[PDB]
Amino acid sequence: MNIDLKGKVAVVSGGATLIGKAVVQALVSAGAHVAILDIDAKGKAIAESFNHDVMFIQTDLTSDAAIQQAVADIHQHLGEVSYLVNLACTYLDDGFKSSRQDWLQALDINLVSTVELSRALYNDLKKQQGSIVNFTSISAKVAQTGRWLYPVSKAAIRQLTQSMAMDFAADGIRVNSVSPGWTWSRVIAEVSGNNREKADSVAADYHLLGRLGHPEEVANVVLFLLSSAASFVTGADYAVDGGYSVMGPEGLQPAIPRLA
Amino acid sequence: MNIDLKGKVAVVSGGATLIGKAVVQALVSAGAHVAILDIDAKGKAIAESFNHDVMFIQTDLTSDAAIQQAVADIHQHLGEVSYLVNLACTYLDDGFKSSRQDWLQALDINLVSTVELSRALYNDLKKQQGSIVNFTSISAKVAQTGRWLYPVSKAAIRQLTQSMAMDFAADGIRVNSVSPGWTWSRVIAEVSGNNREKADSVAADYHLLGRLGHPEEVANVVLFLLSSAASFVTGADYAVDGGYSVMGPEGLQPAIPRLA
Amino acid sequence: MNIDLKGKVAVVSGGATLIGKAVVQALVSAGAHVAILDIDAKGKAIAESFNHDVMFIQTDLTSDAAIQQAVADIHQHLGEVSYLVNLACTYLDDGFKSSRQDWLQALDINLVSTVELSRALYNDLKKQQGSIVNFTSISAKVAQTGRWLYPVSKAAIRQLTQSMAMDFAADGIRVNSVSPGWTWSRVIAEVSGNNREKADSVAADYHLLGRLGHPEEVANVVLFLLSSAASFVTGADYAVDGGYSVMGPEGLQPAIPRLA
Amino acid sequence: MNIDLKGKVAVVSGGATLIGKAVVQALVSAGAHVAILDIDAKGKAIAESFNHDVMFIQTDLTSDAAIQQAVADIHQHLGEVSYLVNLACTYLDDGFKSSRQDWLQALDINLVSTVELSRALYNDLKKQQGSIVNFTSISAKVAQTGRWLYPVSKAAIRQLTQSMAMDFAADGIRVNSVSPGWTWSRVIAEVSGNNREKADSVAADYHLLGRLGHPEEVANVVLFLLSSAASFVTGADYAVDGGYSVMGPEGLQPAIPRLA
Repeated sequence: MNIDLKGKVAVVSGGATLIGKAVVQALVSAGAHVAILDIDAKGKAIAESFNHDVMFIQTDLTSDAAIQQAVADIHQHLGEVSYLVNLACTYLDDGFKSSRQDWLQALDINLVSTVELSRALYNDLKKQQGSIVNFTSISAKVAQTGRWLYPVSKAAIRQLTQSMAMDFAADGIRVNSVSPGWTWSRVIAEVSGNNREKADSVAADYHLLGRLGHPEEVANVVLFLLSSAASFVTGADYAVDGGYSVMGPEGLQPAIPRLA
Repeated sequence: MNIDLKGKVAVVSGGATLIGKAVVQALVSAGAHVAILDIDAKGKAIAESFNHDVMFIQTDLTSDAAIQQAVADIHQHLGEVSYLVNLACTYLDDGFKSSRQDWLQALDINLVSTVELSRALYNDLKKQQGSIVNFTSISAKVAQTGRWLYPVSKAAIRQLTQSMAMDFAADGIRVNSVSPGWTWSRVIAEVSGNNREKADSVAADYHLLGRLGHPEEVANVVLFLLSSAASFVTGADYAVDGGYSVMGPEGLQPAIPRLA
Repeated sequence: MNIDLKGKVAVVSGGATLIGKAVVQALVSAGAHVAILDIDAKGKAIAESFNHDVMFIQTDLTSDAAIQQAVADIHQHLGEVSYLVNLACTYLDDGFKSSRQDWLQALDINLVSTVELSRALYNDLKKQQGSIVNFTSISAKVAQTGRWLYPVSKAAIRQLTQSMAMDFAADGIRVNSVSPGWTWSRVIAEVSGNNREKADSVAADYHLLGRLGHPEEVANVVLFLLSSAASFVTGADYAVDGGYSVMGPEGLQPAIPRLA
Repeated sequence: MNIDLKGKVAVVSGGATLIGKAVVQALVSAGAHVAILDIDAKGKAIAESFNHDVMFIQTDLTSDAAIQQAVADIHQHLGEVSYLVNLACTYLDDGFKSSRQDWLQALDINLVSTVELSRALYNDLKKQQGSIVNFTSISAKVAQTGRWLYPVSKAAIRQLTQSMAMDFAADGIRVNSVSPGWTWSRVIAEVSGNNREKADSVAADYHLLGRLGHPEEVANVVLFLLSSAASFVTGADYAVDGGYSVMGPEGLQPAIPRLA
């Protein structure tokens, strides 16, 4: 996976997550400069890890003013933007117990802000004929007990990816979505006691490949879809879930014999 | 379609539309008492045509207080609710031009308010072990130029229908969705000049059956899903789109010959 | 579910299964005469159960001559056919171990014969402006370990339903598919020891409604789609699986806590 | 797209097509040795252009003996196979007019032969822990007037891809599918008069990106899925259709205005 994006500029929302850092590293390795927009402070450290190749801009994407200031800063330090990766999300989700206020907050962060960040960067993507990668999940294709806000948000992101693709094609912008499964996480790392083999064995029940996915494995699909190798891919959902979404409630274990 | 729902109480949000009127008539004909919730005053007239069997309650479903008051009125005049048909929606939609405020408004009306209305009625549906029908669209499965808010809202309703089904099954409540295509509507009647054969001529290009759907044809599917005949149907999306969703950009006309 | 199909004639392939008998009973109750086409001899008993309302014609649907003779017999004893329910299938399936010969046999029985039986009845369905119901499964939407021939066959039936819908619409014929989950079966009845409560508790892990489906519950959806209440439903897949298809490998039980 | 597959051996059925040629070139450029299996003699010329790195073996994949001999020749000249690209297909397709014999022939070539070729190569892919790429189409997700056999065959390939992924995961073999839209082809070049801009003008109505796809653009996705960058991708369908599959019968042009 030796793609060449020398001189290009990329924007990565929610770049403080392990997937976010893998996406940033993938872009830097390809020669691109990256601006990380996130509310989490840890992002700063990530940016410093790449010295002048990556810049961190703490941004509340629900604030239009914060987005305008972030794009101004990107223009001042890096230049015109070619790639946008919308990875920002909130895990505010208590199913039926979540309130109307929680619903609107989660939708604003997970969905509406993707529109506003794309809009603030649209003229750049138009001039550069760039590409956009949004993030769905296996949760956008299936129901999970007790989780409403994030699955519904991600299903909505899927449709938004299609509509953006259609209405952005005229300007030469490609828009796709990436649908991962269980990926090694900071949260999983802490609840598991930083024990990867056990977390993998738990995940084996829901992934044909028998483990959690690596952030790098997700980042590869992001970079492919951004690159010109995917020049005839727009509006598509690229699954990187180790086979999660081909299975139903029976999993990968026989079910008929239980009847006897 | 001669189902018996004698004595059962149904609530139909967005009941002032042609679809809503057809659903109300289908329910009354089946012996049910109906509460019409809508922000449109036309609903009043509709209810009056059915004398004491149908009630109208002008409701802004974005107001929690309005929902509590609507449920109180239903309790006073009709009683415990068995069926909920979430048909309320807004067509506030300017594609990419729609603002953040427009996004959150359309999501509040189309999606979050469905949750709040379901929550206010949940104890009724649990005691009665009733059923819920949400409304998706052909717009939740495909992209349409210049339309973002309503397609995305309906794509979100589809996932919400699945997650509602899962977390409500334990209480014996079924939840499904209905996906109609182009159906005869007030707006189409106004742009058509109240010319149905002309509008049918336009819609033939997008429906295998060569016309717009009738509101009653949609109401039939709604009624089936509410009834006990659908007693093993939960979390499903039932299309009533005259073949719209089986087609792609080629429509129903051959396309290869055009290359010669 | 009191539909009126007086005087109509229906053909039910594979009518010897419990689902088949439920579909036949549903049609008879609606006033229709039914011809059961099947290779299984038990069908004869089923037909006798309805005296002169149902006729049995032992038919090898892989034999074109047998199909022509069956349609001749239907015309001699019953008349012009209005409804066709393609329920015939084989469970010849050993996954990767199944041979090319097994593959072609299973595809011939499960798929190609549906085309030939529709073709032999096409002029009837055209004159009567009838409807067709094919049978998919939850197996057409997901992968199941060790089962290739039947899932692939059913996925192919799904696409065939769409293509038939498109190319039959001009003649006023509607074509849909029904997708059930685990339904109480003869095979399940024998391996379970005719113990329904235990089989239901096994199935609860894969159906939100916590049991196997009843054949009658599937038959209701078949009859709806055949009837004129579904007059704007063509090319659609109507799930009657108690919520099986809304779930993934996590089932309906929490999965995050296992990580701790 | 600078992947390193040095020393690895790939097999490409149906390699005489433009897609196949692009995939062969992509693999060779990545350092792989390629075996071209096809019934078309044009493949011979293709292989000769790459001297000793690419081999051509004229094969009727419906003949088990031919497959065994093709694997023997691959073993003699190149060695153990790591990658399999199932691209062989027939366009024998007359919709409803196609006979039972035509159905079984098209299914044998398009679908069952994929299984037999995978089975003959399975021990290789298991030892090498390789990957398989099947070919679906935009025709597996939608209905097209007058075309049954190929759309249904491809819909079946989609499910076969999922079931292969599941039952091959234990052996470390990934299996995915690629779904292209209208791609430049020999047949289009013949009906077009070798006029690419004209054919692009026709295809713009069915692809957001306003043209036919290039064979190389499809080959890029094939190569990504074969490579270790897709190491958490199994059982997925990767669309490379220029936005075809996000559209319905309305295409990318507004349709509501037509009603006025």
